[PDB]
Parts: sequence; C-alpha cells; structure tokens
Amino acid sequence: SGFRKMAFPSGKVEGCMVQVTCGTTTLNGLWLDDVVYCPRHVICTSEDMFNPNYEDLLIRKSNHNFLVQAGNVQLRVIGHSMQNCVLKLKVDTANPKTPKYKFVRIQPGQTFSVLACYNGSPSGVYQCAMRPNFTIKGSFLNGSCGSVGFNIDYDCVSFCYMHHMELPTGVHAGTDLEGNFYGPFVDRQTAQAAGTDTTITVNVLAWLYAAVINGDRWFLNRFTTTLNDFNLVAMKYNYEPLTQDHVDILGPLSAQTGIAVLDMCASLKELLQNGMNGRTILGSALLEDEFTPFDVVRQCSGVTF
Amino acid sequence: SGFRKMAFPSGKVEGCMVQVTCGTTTLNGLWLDDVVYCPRHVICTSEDMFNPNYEDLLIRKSNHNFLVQAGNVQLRVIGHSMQNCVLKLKVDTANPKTPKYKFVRIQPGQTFSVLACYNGSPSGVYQCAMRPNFTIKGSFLNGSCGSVGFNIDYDCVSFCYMHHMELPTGVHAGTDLEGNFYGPFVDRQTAQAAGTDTTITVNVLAWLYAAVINGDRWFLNRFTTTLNDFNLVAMKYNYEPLTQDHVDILGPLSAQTGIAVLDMCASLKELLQNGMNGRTILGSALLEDEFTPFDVVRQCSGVTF
Ligand SMILES: *C(=N)[C@H](C[C@@H]1CCNC1=O)NC(=O)[C@@H]1[C@@H]2[C@H](CN1C(=O)[C@@H](NC(=O)C(F)(F)F)C(C)(C)C)C2(C)C
Ligand SMILES: *C(=N)[C@H](C[C@@H]1CCNC1=O)NC(=O)[C@@H]1[C@@H]2[C@H](CN1C(=O)[C@@H](NC(=O)C(F)(F)F)C(C)(C)C)C2(C)C
Repeated sequence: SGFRKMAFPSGKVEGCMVQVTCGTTTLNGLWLDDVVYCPRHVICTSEDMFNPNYEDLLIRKSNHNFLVQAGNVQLRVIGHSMQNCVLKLKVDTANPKTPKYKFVRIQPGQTFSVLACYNGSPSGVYQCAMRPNFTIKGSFLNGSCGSVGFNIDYDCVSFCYMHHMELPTGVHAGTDLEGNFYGPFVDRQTAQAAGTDTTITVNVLAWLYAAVINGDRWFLNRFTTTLNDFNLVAMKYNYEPLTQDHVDILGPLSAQTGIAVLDMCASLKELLQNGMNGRTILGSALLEDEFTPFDVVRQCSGVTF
Repeated sequence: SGFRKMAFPSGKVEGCMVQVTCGTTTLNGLWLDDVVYCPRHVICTSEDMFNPNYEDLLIRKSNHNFLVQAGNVQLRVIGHSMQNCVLKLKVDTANPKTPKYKFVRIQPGQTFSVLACYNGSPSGVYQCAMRPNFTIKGSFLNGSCGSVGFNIDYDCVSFCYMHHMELPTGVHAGTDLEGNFYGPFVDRQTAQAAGTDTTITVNVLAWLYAAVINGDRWFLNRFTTTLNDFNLVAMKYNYEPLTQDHVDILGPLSAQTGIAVLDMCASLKELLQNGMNGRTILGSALLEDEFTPFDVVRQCSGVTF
C-alpha cells in the first residue's frame, strides 16, 4: 500500500545523455545508435535567439563546429541535418548503451518521466503530464534544454519530449523527438504565452480509484449520473469533457474495485460542487490529475521493466 | 523555474539490483562487488514470519539454497552470513556495474530516493523522507523487500535504506544497509504500530525559501520572531522544535534570498495560526515538509551527478 508520484527508472536514458556545444552555447543531447539529437538553438548565440534564421545559421556550420562529449570522451561528428526544431548529429561511434526505443508523440493528458540534465549529466528525475494547453509543469534552469521525457514499456524506451523553453508562470514547452512542438509555440525568444489550462478529468477519476484501492473511501456517495449530466457540471469547474474513450480506459480500475465509472463520476461531481471540507484524499487537499489510469494500475500492481 | 518533487537518477542503483530466492520466498537484493545484501526474512516460509528464529533458520541453509539471479544469469553463492536483519551472500563474481558507494545511516528529517523493485527488476523511483517517527511514506507491495533508498553525491551512491515491512496506515519500515532498523520495529509479523509523527519544521522552511525563489511570495509578513517564541507556537501544531543546527543549515537559502531565518519563521508562524485561506504555495494547499534545505539548493541550482 501507499501511493506516490512515481517516475520510471532513468538508467536506460542516463546512458544516452551527452553534452553538445556549438560556439559558446552548450546544452544536452540524446545519443541513440550513431546519432545525437538536440535542440537546434544550440547553434544560436544569445543575440540570435530573439529572431533566429536557423537554416542560415546552420549553413555556416560544419561538422567540426559541433563538440559532442559523452562523459570524458569527445565524439567525432561526421554529419549533420535539421529536422523541424531538432538537430541530428551523426557521429562515428554507435552508443553501446542504446536501449530498445521508439519515438512517440503523446496526447494531452498523458504522463511521462523527465530526466533533467545539465552539461550532459543527469540532475534528477520527476513525473509530469502533458497539460491540455500543451505545456508541462516542470523544473528546468538555464542549460536544461535537450533533457528528454519518456515512458518505458518492458525493455523499450518511448521518447516523447525534448525540452526547449520556459513560458510565463514557470511552465515548460518542447518538441517530440522529430522536433515538432507540442502546442502553438516556436523556438524563438518572443512574447509567447500558454493558453488557459484545464483539469484532466480522466486522471482525477483514476486517482480516485487509487484512493479506494488504498482504503481512502470517504468520498464515495450513493448516487450515479449520466455522462451528459456529469459533463455539464465538470465544464463549469474547468474540467475537460469525459469521453467514452476515457470511460473505456478506466475499465480495468472499475472492474477491479467494482465501482462503475459513472458512479465514480457521481462522487467526483459532489466533490466539485461541495468541496472537500478540509478532508484529504491520499494525503492531498486538492484533487490530483497527473496520474493516468495506466499509471495507477502499474503502481498498484508492481509492473517492472 | 518550477519546483517539483525530484528523485535522484536511478541508473547507478538499477545496475545493482538482483533477485534472491530461498525455497519459495523471493525478494530483491543489492549486488555490490562480490556481495549481495538482502533482507534476512528471505529464509522464512509464510508460517515462519510470525515468530521467526533467524539464526535457527539460517543454520539449516547452505550456500546452494540461495538462488541469486542478475538478469537472466544465475550468480553462484560461495558464502553467507547474517548481520543484524540483513543477509550477506558472497558470490563468485564481482558486479562490474558497482558504483562508488558507501553505507550511511540517515537522520529523521533527511530525504532519499527509493527504487521500488520486484523480482530484481525496477518498477519506479520516488523521493521520500525519513519521518520523525522512523517510518517512510512509501509505495510498496508484496515482493518489494530489498528495494533500497539512496542519495547521490557526484559519483558516489550513499545507500541508507533497505525495505522490510509495512505498518498500519500504509507506512513503511526498514533498515540501514548494516541491517539495523530505523525506529523500534522488528522484522516479525506481529502487532506493531508507528508512533505519532511530527512535521519536519526545517524542511517546511526550506520549501518556503523555494517558493520565494520561484516568485510565490504572498505569505511573507513584516515581522520577525525569536527562536523560543517560534518553537512555542510550532509545538502546538505538531511541528518539531527548530534547533540552531537547523537554522545553520538554512543559511545558504537565507543568504541567497536575503530573508533572515527568524523572519521566515515569523511568516511560518502566521501560516500555522491563521491558515492559508484557500491560497496555495508552489501549487500546494498544504505545507510541504519533504524537501531538505540541500534538496532546494540542488534543484534550484541544477546540481548534477
Ligand atoms: C534551454 N536550455 C532553455 C531552458 C529555459 C531556461 C530557463 N528555463 C528553461 O526552461 N531555453 C531557453 O532559454 C529558450 C531559448 C531561447 C529563449 N528561451 C526561453 O526559454 C525564454 N522563453 C521564451 O522566450 C518564451 F517565453 F517564449 F517561452 C526564457 C525567457 C529565457 C525563459 C529559445 C530559443 C526559446
Ligand atoms: C517485503 N517484501 C514485504 C513488504 C510489504 C508487503 C506489503 N507491503 C510491504 O511493504 N514485507 C513483509 O511482508 C513483512 C515480512 C513479514 C510480515 N511483513 C509485513 O510487512 C506485515 N507487517 C507487519 O507485520 C507489521 F505490521 F508489523 F509491520 C504485513 C502485515 C504483511 C504488511 C515480515 C518479516 C515483517
């Protein structure tokens, strides 16, 4: 028992982190087989980042202008190209620690682990969610760019995020590993802001099932609701609409606990309309929305990698 | 910017996890050089665990009764001994992935990362604190025993915890790596309960400094206080006494922000006496006490390993 915000073990990703320097700009890269992936603004000086022409800046660079360091070892760059907002640096050595991996683009509401890195060295690991407004609530400083987010399934690392920038209010934005931004953001130092965020309804429901499994049951009421009537109530409280797909992914937790999804919705509806009256759920005074249904099943069943 | 509950990168520890089976009992072990460390109740059947005589159970075991598996490879056990509540299994192969390490006994109030494992394979990593009542608020299932807690300092892993048992209310108890329990607990399946816990005052203060650094400043008031008068107020709210040693370890955060420790104490005093009135600090509606001062400096300064 117990329920914690849990990250994936980071070792498989640690073995892929490198340092990339171009000129005086340094950030992190991801070394998979004989390719290093990193944010393209490594080729910018401080003055270039407000209105960069990346194609022009890249045309002026040769392979040898990129200093790639894996630990205390320089990797020789033998090719380079740009794909959307990432650079791909071909190196003459394949990373022997390359895990089985794929590149995935995740959906808003899905969670992943971030391995925050500086100068190619890991600082820490934490779990976060792709918010409905396409930001993440991370913890990132200068030099953190190129840190990656990932999920693990058995032996396979699915990379889903590479870090590029910080938006107002201390939230973070980045790309998939093909260099395409999540959300409407661009890698330029300009006036950009995230849209209004929304609470991830299906994740709150998943976390309420986690609470029941841990014996924190006070919020269960005696009612049910229709999906439509729940969604009318949730809307006012800035919760996203609950879809039938969301209901379906809650199926395993509903079957395990015997609590119909729409019954849990009735209990959540009451929490939104009446508050928690100084009570906590799994130690939290606010409803938590950064556990997916699969996160709850993994943690409560002890899935390993 | 941003502030997250952050774990250490787990890779160095992942490389040390193994599976230990004796009879039909399986749990995790820690493989460092040519020794595997694991909880001694691996030698118990289900019926032995209520009133075990570990010395007697161990006398009946030979080296070959211990099946140690590192991945898909069996490690030959060539010696065995018991030290307090841990078994030490000498194996004929040294772990090539052994990091620089030490064994430390941590103090209540200090934090560490846990790599939760089952059958020698990692499930997840999370950050926790040794509570004043010598439990941790973890997430552990059947078969999790032998999972370890640790800190990292540059290249050196300080192992401080090995998991043994779950107490009422879903909190967890274990030993240092010399097999000595934290707290008054014994590795026997008997009626045991943790004492009343207390809030880790110095950690709450550290987290309030983290809030200031992130620009969440609303709670700063215009007053100071004496250490004695603060401790009188904190006592009623089940906060531990703040010592001069605690004041001293807050020094770096106090110097960085220019907020005297006793001034922050005056602000905390007001939060305890008046509540937060529906406000949050760093997104939390409750005061957080599982960041140490050094945790805050590490995260806000980007310390790497
Ligand atoms: C990459 N190492 C950093 C990571 C930042 C630094 C502070 N916290 C982070 O997460 N990325 C940048 O510095 C990028 C880089 C130029 C400017 N920038 C920003 O993150 C800036 N933000 C924006 O311009 C905004 F608001 F549009 F997102 C900054 C004001 C420095 C936080 C480029 C190319 C975006
Ligand atoms: C080790 N793999 C498990 C970990 C437990 C299982 C459920 N959650 C955990 O953290 N440890 C045990 O099963 C130990 C083992 C016998 C009994 N036990 C317990 O944790 C039990 N608790 C106690 O006996 C109590 F309350 F005293 F702590 C249990 C009721 C199964 C949770 C021994 C030798 C302590």
